[PDB]
Amino acid sequence: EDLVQEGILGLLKAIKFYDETKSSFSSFAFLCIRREMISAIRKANTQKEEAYLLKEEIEEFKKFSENNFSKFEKEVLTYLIRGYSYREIATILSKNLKSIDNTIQRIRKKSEEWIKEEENIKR
Repeated sequence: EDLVQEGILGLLKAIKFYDETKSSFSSFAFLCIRREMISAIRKANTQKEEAYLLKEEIEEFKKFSENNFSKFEKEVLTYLIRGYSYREIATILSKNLKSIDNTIQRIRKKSEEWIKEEENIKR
């Protein structure tokens, strides 16, 4: 529940900032997602209006994904945003690597299209 917001943010960052030439998307997502999780643990560790736009974008994504992903895409997303690697996700779901990689990739493209469409609204 808690770190889930951070995971999603990490992923949205992954998607917005991906360099095709620098690496595979799966590993870039894994990187961004764990940086966000760790950031939020580090922050909560030293502790022990830009945010409203972000919180809303995270919430819009949760709904977009709930309402538009396949069951398979949702199963993958669940582990992706909790910082599991595509290899670990294959093991978890008893699916092969290629199949997970392609799913993460569909999550990316479908999310991309959603972001561009959300940024274009002028009713």
